Amino acid sequence: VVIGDDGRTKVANTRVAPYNSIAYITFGGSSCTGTLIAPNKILTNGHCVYNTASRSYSAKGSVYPGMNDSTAVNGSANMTEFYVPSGYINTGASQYDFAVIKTDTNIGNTVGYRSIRQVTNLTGTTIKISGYPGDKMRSTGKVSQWEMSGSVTREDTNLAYYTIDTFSGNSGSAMLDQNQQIVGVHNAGYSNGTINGGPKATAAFVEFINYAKAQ
Repeated sequence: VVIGDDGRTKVANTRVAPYNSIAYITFGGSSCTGTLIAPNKILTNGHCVYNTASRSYSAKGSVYPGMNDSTAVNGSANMTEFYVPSGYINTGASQYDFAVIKTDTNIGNTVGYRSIRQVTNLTGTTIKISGYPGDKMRSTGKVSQWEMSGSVTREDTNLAYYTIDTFSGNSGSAMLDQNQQIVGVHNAGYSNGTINGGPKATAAFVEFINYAKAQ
């Protein structure tokens, strides 16, 4: 959600790290954000790939790393396989709202990919959220990457929260620390639309990612 004044700014150059590894990702009826985490693997939210209400996987679409001004500046790849934690399929809970997508080509060798840092707690850490919000697409008529930084202001055992602005389309945007390491993934608005949040990169998160990376 957008909280008070909108602090997001357009990414100036998506040909450099970490922006080149952050992708606009499309499905049959929706889009999200994803981040390359291996040569042929994208991290996003579970809810982008699987709908708990309809018990249906999304249709496979395409991945555009560092798209800006509706231009595939770093090329594109197709989605071929989804990996979703059993926890998400069985509960739909935020603490499991992450997923990995395999691509048909090794596009991450060209643009790069981000490392994941296992954390316990994040409160007080400065993070950056960069991705592909739908409200900016409507207002500019172009698909571009938008970023904002801020502090993690509160947390529980599984989730971290922040007032960094997000909108539909940002689902799956990585929480990036100052070393460009992934420490969690944005998933939703919380507390009746007054704060944003998502799952931290806890032990359970990392275990699943390591499994998905080997497939």
